Amino acid sequence: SRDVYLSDLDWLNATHGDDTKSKIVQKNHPFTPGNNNQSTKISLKMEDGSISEFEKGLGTIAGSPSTITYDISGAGVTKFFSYLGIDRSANPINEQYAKVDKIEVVVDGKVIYSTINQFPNGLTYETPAIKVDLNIPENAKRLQLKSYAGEKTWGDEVVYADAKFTAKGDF
Ligand SMILES: CC(=O)N[C@H]1[C@@H](O[C@H]2[C@@H](O)[C@@H](CO)O[C@@H](O)[C@@H]2O[C@@H]2O[C@@H](C)[C@@H](O)[C@@H](O)[C@@H]2O)O[C@H](CO)[C@H](O)[C@@H]1O
Ligand SMILES: [Ca+2]
Repeated sequence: SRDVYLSDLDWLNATHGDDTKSKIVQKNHPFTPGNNNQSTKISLKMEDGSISEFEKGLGTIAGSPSTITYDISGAGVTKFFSYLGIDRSANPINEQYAKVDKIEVVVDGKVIYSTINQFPNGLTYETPAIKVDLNIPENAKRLQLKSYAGEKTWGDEVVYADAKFTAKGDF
């Protein structure tokens, strides 16, 4: 097997909760600064509270939900890894900002991982990153990363940091 960053693959579709649809989901930047063509790296508050920067990942704005879909048919994907969280670049100006109800990993229509199980009240700017290290079912065809904004999308700068598949085959 080998590891491949999701950001080094093309998605089938990528939808976000930002009002400006000309902005696009980002590879290897958080959503807002990346659409601004800044060099700002993805960064998250880690389990111990420290901030880590990442070279690789995906940057989106949560939506109802916002969905990134990959066609992983015949690829032999056996594992998915990512940190999940709200990028540090987000601005927690008040309690309505940077509040994400849940993030799911869905494979062929089945939720195989959800933050709701450990974080029933969702993610906030100061929730520590969540380490997702996940077996992927044999013969799977579609994988979707879904981030749910809840009441508003403000500040919902969701990053899939270090997001990568492990795969026995080719995409
Ligand atoms: C300053 C800040 O953190 N902005 C993020 C936030 O943006 C939206 C809110 O601030 C909202 C409050 O009513 O106003 C919206 O105008 C604003 O949208 C942002 O700014 C406008 C001018 C456009 O450029 C929009 O594309 C842009 O999103 O929440 C969004 C997600 O909805 C982003 O995280 C912003 O970084
Ligand atoms: Ca929200």
